[PDB]
Amino acid sequence: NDLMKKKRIVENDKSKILTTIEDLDQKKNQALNIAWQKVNKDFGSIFSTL
Repeated sequence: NDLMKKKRIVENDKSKILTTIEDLDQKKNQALNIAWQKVNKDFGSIFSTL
């Protein structure tokens, strides 16, 4: 019973923690994309003005 309680704990925490890992991985990806595109358009405007 302790083994199955542990295994339930392992599958539950593994599921929520790994899904948090990929979810914040894509969150990091879209934050990088919006920051990169903002810096790209700003640097392009800066260089075209200079």
